[PDB]
Amino acid sequence: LPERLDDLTDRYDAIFCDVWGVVHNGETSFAPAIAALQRARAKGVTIILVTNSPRPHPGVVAQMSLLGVPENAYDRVVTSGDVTRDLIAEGPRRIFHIGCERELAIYDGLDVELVEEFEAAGVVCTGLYDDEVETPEDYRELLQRLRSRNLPFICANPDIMVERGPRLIWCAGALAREYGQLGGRTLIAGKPHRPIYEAALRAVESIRGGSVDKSRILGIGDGVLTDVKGAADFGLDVLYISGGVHAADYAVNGDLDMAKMRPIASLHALV
Ligand code: NA
Repeated sequence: LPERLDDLTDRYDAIFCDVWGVVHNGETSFAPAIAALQRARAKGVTIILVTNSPRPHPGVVAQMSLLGVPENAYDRVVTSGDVTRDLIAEGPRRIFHIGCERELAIYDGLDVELVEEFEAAGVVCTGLYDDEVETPEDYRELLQRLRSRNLPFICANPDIMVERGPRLIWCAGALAREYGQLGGRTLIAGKPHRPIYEAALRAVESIRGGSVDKSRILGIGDGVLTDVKGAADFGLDVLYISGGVHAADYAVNGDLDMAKMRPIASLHALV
């Protein structure tokens, strides 16, 4: 039975570690998790933080710093926003944005034009317009209109919900799930899908100076349908954080299925 991360790291050269619910909750950071990651890096383990945030990595880094995460706890951050930019560049350039103002950072440097709904040829969803007060039901009519126009829907964050301190907040994935249920086409690159894992692997291989075999990479997370499924499908061992909120595993009705959860190891919290 593993008591702490240190009981596993002799067998791995790198870690792909979840952020929300494991390192911080959007309002405070978790000192034991930070310390465990620091100790792993001190023993030569490369740490990639891999998160479904729709923001590009520099915004996630800045937010972590504001929450007290020291830069010596990780080597690099790879986000769903980072890899979603490749989908955005590939799709139609006249885009209807669904998400908040800060999430417009995902378009920086891309050859795209943000347009009104009636003008759009594609949709990019980073989140809800005001995720502190809105729910997926508020989007039913809009999603129906977009689906009837056969617009492709890029989802920049596969999570259904995320924690924000004590609250649960709806994410872009909830709107993507509703769009798919209407019969609409969705395009997704974050966990559990392969593109974010390939980006994390490119990051490790560049940092370590050569190929890193999958048997030498440990995935860590609290989402069964994101972190666990994603690592397993990419061929990585996984450490499941069993005491997490599992916010990404909540359903669009706000229910969590307690039978959700094969991880090589389980830890109540990253310590
Ligand atoms: Na998480």
